[PDB]
Amino acid sequence: HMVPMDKTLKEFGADVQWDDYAQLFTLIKDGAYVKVKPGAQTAIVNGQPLALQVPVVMKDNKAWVSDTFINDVFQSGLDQTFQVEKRPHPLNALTADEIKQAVEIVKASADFKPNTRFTEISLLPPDKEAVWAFALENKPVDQPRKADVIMLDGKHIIEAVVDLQNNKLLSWQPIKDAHGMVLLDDFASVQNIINNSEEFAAAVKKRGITDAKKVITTPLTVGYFDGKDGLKQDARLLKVISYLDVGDGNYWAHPIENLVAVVDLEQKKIVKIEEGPVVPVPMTARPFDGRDRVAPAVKPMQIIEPEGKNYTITGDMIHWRNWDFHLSMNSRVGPMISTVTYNDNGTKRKVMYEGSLGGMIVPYGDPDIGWYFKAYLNSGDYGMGTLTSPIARGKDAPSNAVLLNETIADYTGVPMEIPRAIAVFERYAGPEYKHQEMGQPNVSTERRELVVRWISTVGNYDYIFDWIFHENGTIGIDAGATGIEAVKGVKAKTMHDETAKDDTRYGTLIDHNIVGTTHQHIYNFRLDLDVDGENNSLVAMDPVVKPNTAGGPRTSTMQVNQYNIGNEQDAAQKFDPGTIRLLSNPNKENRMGNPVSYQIIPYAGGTHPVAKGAQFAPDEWIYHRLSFMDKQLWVTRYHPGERFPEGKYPNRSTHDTGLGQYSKDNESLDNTDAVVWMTTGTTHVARAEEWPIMPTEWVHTLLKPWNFFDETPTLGALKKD
Amino acid sequence: MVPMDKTLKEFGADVQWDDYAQLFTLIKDGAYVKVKPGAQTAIVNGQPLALQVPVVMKDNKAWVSDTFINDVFQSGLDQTFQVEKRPHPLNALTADEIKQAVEIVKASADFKPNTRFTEISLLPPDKEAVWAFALENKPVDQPRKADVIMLDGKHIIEAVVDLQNNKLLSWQPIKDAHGMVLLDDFASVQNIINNSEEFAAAVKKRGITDAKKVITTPLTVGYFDGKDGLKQDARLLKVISYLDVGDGNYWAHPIENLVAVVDLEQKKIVKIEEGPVVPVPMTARPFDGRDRVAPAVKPMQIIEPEGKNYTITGDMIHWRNWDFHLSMNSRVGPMISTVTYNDNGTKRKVMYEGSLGGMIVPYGDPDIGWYFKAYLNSGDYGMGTLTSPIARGKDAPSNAVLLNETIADYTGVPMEIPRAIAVFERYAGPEYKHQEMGQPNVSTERRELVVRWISTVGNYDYIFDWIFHENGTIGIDAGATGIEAVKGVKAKTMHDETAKDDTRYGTLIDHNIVGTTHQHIYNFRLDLDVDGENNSLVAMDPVVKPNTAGGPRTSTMQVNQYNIGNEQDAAQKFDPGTIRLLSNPNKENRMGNPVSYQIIPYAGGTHPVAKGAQFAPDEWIYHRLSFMDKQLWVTRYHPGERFPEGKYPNRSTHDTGLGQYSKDNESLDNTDAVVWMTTGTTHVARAEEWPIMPTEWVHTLLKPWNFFDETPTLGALK
Ligand SMILES: [Ca+2]
Ligand SMILES: [Ca+2]
Ligand SMILES: [Ca+2]
Ligand SMILES: [Ca+2]
Ligand SMILES: [Cu+2]
Ligand SMILES: [Cu+2]
Repeated sequence: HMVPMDKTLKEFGADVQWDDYAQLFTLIKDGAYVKVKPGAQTAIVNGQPLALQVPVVMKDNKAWVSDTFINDVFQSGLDQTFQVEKRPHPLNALTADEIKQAVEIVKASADFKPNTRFTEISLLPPDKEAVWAFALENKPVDQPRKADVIMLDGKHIIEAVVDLQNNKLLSWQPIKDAHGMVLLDDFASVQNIINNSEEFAAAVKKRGITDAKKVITTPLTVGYFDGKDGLKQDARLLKVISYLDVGDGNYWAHPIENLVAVVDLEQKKIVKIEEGPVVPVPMTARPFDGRDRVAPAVKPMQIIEPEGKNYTITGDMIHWRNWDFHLSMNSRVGPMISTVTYNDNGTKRKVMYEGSLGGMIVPYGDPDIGWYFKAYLNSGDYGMGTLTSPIARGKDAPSNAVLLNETIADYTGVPMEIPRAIAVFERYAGPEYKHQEMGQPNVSTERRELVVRWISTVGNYDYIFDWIFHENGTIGIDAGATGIEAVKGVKAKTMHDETAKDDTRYGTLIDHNIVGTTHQHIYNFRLDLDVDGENNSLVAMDPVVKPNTAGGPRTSTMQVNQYNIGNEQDAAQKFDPGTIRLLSNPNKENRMGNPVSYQIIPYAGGTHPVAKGAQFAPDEWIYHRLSFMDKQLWVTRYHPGERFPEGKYPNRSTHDTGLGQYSKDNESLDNTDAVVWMTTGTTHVARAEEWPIMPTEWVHTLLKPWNFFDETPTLGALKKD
Repeated sequence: MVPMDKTLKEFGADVQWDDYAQLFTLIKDGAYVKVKPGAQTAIVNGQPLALQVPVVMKDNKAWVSDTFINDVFQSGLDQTFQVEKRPHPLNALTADEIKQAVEIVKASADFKPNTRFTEISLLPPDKEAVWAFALENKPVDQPRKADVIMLDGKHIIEAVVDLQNNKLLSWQPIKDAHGMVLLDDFASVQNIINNSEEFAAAVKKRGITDAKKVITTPLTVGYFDGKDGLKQDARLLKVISYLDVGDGNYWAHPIENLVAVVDLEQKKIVKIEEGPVVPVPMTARPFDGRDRVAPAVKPMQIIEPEGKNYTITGDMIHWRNWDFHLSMNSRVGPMISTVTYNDNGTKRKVMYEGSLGGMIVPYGDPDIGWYFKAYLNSGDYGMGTLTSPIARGKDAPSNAVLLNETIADYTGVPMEIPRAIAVFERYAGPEYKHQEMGQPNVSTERRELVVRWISTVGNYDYIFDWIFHENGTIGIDAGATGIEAVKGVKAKTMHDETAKDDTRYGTLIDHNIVGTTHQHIYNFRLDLDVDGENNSLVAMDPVVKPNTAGGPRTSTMQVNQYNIGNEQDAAQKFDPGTIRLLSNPNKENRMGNPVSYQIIPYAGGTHPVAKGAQFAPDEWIYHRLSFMDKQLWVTRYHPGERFPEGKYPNRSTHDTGLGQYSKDNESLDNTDAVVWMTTGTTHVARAEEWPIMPTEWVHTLLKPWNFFDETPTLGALK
């Protein structure tokens, strides 16, 4: 029997184009580009013919296909984009069965407790050396597949390690004073606790809210203030900021200002309610989904690759041109790019062992009750990988992208598949190079970049990260920010109102009674680069103007001050875009005797004002707890247990357990396994163009080969010799 | 009948045959055509077209009527280009006007026999009249006038012609001004070197056996208050030489420490400077792929089957809410004019005129063949004249529309530049997005319209992109590629004796070759008229201040806002951590905030950033080109102040550019301002950039700031 072609293909997620003049259907789904004419006994998949027992049937203007059409066509094998991995890569993320296995093991322990939750269940990484031997020498990793299982027992954190290969518990270690991150059920609990609160309902009523059932809460970490906030350091708490649901799908546009509840999660109750001046809730409808807008007409534009892609995805390994890397997912930080090599005329040279987002923070600068403690450590306290936002095909990624699914463990230990978790796409990026010598034939080649894109949404903000692989060896890392602004309710409608001046001291008036409170977006990337080997050194090249001592008319010259940076303490610094910072390999040189290196550029530009550091006085606790915010460049000695700029357990942390801690012993960085950390941020002063919803704003970072190669990397294969 | 492939390719269209669907897909600029063999009709940009003669297959070759191209491509179904019945007042001089202007000056008794023309361009009506035409269709009632700058030998003369009335209005010799380098000067230099026995003897000394393989390159000499020993009244050019070894890349074979000074009027070398002898680097280093084989790549296309979202009428481009005029100039290239943003049915002013103002590539080596090296690309060589035709699909994406532009050559004869500018729309990630937990996703794609121009001067090729975002932002990016200017040195590796001295002013990027450090400094002249003529420059500096509102916080994030009242204060360094707005103090958005545009001179770059001029304050290039040391400049609008480096920068003795335009320190309060953005890079070379450099980019941005009342891309309310 048969099924309706359009409805089915759409369900399946494929793009369907019908050409009435050619009597042809063009279907696109990831690596598959298909053409099929009604009644034809064959279809075309990526330029190759595929026989069809049951042809597409056109009946009274509707197309119908066999119930096996989707599988016969899309899983035929003519689309070679994906290939089966034969020997499992040691860095492959835990499978669904491994996740379940790890959970059964801890649950089999005499200490496991019933309400125990899982903040993170991830692969315990094999030793770096073996992983490289597997990637470069294909040597098997004879070390048991293990898993780190971080558990939250009520409010207590416990770390356990399970031996997946032998199915047994290796360690069970409680971690004192550590608080666990915010888990999904905490959101529902806060909403429910607020809904059952008699006092809160009364506080809300005096603030002009009739139906307390329309109040939407949002859970926020309280941070640490040495008690000045009057909060017990031992309790598992969350502060709650509320908004009113007016039915326009954007409760964020209706803040109930100056009302903050403090909820104790173990106690399941509001332990404190801070109330400030009453501010009338902004009620005007401000939808961002277009319900009240006209859909403008736009002509179609598609980027197509009719014969398939230039890259191949074997299991989780991606091969594209000279690049080879492994791509996996972690529930905390998202995507992890591993064992990155660049094939230099037959030899795979190491570039990066492991790269991923280290952590990020969005701190506010308003001192009022509903804002003084507001600082979001999105990955650390919320879990960005778990909050991945499925890619909206053709909108969040170009129409020629391939969308990957990724699996991780939810907070109850059950496997979870995030659909369209990461997008992979090749794109035209202008001329790779060009030279039009006068009177001679032109010379130009196009530039191609391979992009790996991932989006994660935490509350009101959506963040986009692109890991950009340039064909010429350069690696770009861009961070985009969009979503809905966290706003403050104010009495002024315009800057001509009496309280205007005071209402906008900490932010711009972006709408009537609405202020986009100033804040920063600070991202940090953990890049374990291994420049053509493990042992590297940090080198500084500062371009300078020096007096001319060679004679002739010039008074000055352009020279460079080159010097090594021998320790972690001196490597932690601000980044001057006018200078050059290299991670060199003092053991290997290019054809000219120069050390093979990678130039590190933590600041390659951005569309919002740039954050010069943390916009906090040096005596602020957030400033003290999180030193990674104030420096753009950090370099530490490799250690398998140092992966977060903000530290492993940042919720209500009392001291820097991150980059401040990783560099405190000021170790030597001379000819050793170094790990680069790049911090780049923006200082967001709002404007009306960003409300009700903000247009994506981007920040760029870059890693460029510096004398890593001996000539223009994309000139091509040498014809003679 | 006539062969399709042959005819179509000669026409410049792309031909795709699909055997499975028996369909030909033909593409050229905005025309996207589909035609099946034997079919009585074809499709042009999604619309049906009756064919007089069906396409016919003859021995597996398709044939079409001799009128096919005309009936199909010029059918009228391709609406990309529309007829302009009332010519915009900024339209560039046409070929007929150029020839007419030239005949008017030649009819004068003051015209001399071998006079050349450095520039023949339109002399535009007053700004007011042009805006009135763009916004109210009011006719500019002033005859078309042309500025005709002549070079008589070495003497510059400025004339003005009235094109309507066909008469000469003025003829004014310009005292002390030196003319820009003209194309015939290139041949004279090479020829003068060829006929120089002294020179050939110097070349022989340096190991060159065949003086006929010597390639000269002409360079302006700058000004050193006589320290260079050159006469200020003489039209001179210095010459740097290379050896042609047959690899198509003479740049890779410098003849170091040999410089000749040529007097163009005397037509002879007037001075030869000789430094240490350095063997010419000889190894073949082609950049054209003659010695290479590219890896096979699966095909990729960017299709727009229904045609483009933009329309081109004359030179007026309309796309989404934008409207602007695109014209060409021989000195600075493209001019973006009368830019308005259609805000819910009402066209609001954004920019009267924007274009590259000028640029410079100053070097940092003091030696004989480098100390005076400073390329004023547009000003001394003419970037519009040297435009490099776009290589379809490579220099610009495959869905681009390539425009042809016309200018006058140095002899006054119209010169049409094929594929002079590329226009193309491109996907640029999500316009905005919000995925509220457990709710339907909301995302829209971002589209950017790019206007791309490429200019090549000697060894460097420069790419300029004028980017219009749907949300009102305007981006201006400049890319740099080409062949690096290298110095011949004795060291082959950093392990050789002279290596350290050889690399004191640049990196050793190849054996015996050092890419001498230098900077790339661009300056954009943007006569922004934010929602009107009268604007003011406002500074917003984000700062950390002590908390005085109570609570646990010790500090707060606040803004220090203040106006910049004069030209002198407006000439400043740009801190990317601060905000700079060109605001209209007479109009406000719904929230009572002054409608403005945020000026960002530095939005990013792939090469190290130039924080200013890498020259001591007493260097002559420094004193002559003040624009190199400040990233932001704002001056009072004046019709004859268009170049950051001065109108006549060749051997200029002082700043006639931005230093002169702002010298008077005028008021910038509620008045017609002109913004100048200087953005540069400091280039310290690497091996990855030789023999040909991968394109490096810099970005600048102009963002609407409380210009609108909400997200500009949500759409009109139902
Ligand atoms: Ca350390
Ligand atoms: Ca490393
Ligand atoms: Ca203006
Ligand atoms: Ca002035
Ligand atoms: Cu923000
Ligand atoms: Cu350069």
